[PDB]
Amino acid sequence: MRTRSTISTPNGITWYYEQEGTGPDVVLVPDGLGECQMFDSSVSQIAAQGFRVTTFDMPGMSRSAKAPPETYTEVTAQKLASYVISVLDALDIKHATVWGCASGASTVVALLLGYPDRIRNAMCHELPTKLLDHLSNTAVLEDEEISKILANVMLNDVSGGSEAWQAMGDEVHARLHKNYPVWARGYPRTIPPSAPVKDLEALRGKPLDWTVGAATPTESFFDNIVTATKAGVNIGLLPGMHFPYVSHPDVFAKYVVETTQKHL
Amino acid sequence: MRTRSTISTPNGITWYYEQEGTGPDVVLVPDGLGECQMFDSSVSQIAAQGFRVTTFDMPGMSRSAKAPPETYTEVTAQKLASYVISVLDALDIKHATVWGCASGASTVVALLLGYPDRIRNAMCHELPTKLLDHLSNTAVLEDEEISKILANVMLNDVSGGSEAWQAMGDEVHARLHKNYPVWARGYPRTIPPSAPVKDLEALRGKPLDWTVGAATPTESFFDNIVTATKAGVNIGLLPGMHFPYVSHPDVFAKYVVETTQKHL
Ligand SMILES: C[C@H]1CCCC(=O)CCC/C=C/c2cc(O)cc(O)c2C(=O)O1
Ligand SMILES: C[C@H]1CCCC(=O)CCC/C=C/c2cc(O)cc(O)c2C(=O)O1
Repeated sequence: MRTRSTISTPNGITWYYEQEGTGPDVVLVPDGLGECQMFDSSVSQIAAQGFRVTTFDMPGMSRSAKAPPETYTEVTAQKLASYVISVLDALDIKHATVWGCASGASTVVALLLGYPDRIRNAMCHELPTKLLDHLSNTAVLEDEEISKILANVMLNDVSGGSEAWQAMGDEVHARLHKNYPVWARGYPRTIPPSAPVKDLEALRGKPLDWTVGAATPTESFFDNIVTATKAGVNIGLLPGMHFPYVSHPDVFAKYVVETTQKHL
Repeated sequence: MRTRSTISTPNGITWYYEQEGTGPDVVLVPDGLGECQMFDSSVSQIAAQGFRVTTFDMPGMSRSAKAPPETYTEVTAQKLASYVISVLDALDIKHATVWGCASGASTVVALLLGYPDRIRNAMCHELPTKLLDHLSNTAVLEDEEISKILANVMLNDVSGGSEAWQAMGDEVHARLHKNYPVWARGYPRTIPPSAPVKDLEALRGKPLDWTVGAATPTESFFDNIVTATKAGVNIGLLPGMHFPYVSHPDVFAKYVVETTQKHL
């Protein structure tokens, strides 16, 4: 049975969150769009293997929208790592395996380096380390223009799975619709510079499993592959692109379960 | 003024070849389809920076079809390298800069390791090191189905630019049509295990520049990025996919020129 509820943290945030299962903690951190319904299938499938899975909407996004402005403007990996630790504190999760894509990826690595005592192991997928102009320039349009542009980028360019992306349903797309402008304004200018991978030695011998999408163009995350190799970090591929928990839920869960078991 | 001629080597091959310019030798080795017209405008552009540029159809392909069966069956990088060195010998090219994509990449790296006195510097692009079943399963089909399958794969999947591909013209496309069957039977099963890149340390500190197509799916040549990094070899991107010299002649020619000038 899944817990769906909210919990507030001292930093001003009311987090919407979900929990299923018993066992060691696995925490699924959203990409920038902040929407945890994307993990819904996987939450069950990972739990069914003997884990306790927790996920949540990110500050300012979807049902965690009650939050002060600093938590969704000028966002950095260190801010987000701070927020996440706070919700693990409130939920009394002492030790956690963490997964994260994009700004979640930067976040999980930042958790790993910053809170080594809390983080049993981290999976990072497609960590953004470069300023992208076709993303930053979206922030100075109308909100409704940005929602139209980015709903299309997600759907046709980076879903990795158009049908699956669409099958998430109207409620999810209505929430994402409101997140697109918030994301555009708070994330793509400040997340890349914050990437905690500029120090290779801090990376080395850490329980970190990095992945990039099989179908993503080689240029988008080429730098991830070079970085993980220079630091001896395990680096591999998942099917799809930016959202393997959406396009390939079954392979995603198996991957989380199997990487988790390896570090238990 | 391009020389367009034929020269025979004592291993039984009559090569169709092209030469333009005056200056240090730059040799452009085709991909597995073996067709040198794909280089046409880059030949001119590179030579106009002070280089003699030579290129050639590969044995058993296009206008170099007059060759004994061993040169186009069970093909390996060591075999191709040995053929290329035989045509360089015939053209009295003693010290060459070499470009190669795909099996041509395997070949240029095999050239660099095997003939360091002969090779000023080597540029390899998208070097195949993995068995791919869909390529391999085409050998068993009838010539015409192989041509249909592979013509489509090149057009829609890996060209990096379908207009540029189509614009090669009917003559080129009719020589490729004959080459697909020859290529399917001779190359995909035996080229990858011959990849000369399993000895990382022999690549270390060599004059080698490796590239991958910016738009190629990350999975296709992820392994190239790993190997070059482990080995210290310069790795970067060219725009497009498997045929940068068709889809982006200008960036391609400038890249060959710059990289060559680095090694003079
Ligand atoms: C929202 C999602 C949309 C993905 C939209 C997209 O264009 C994929 C390109 C890869 C970059 C994603 C990204 C980059 C950043 O600097 C910060 C981020 O939070 C993201 C990110 O989360 O991407
Ligand atoms: C002909 C060209 C078609 C390119 C067709 C294509 O599917 C691109 C996939 C990358 C592999 C190319 C390749 C693989 C091998 O094992 C041997 C080869 O000679 C090639 C190669 O040359 O690819």
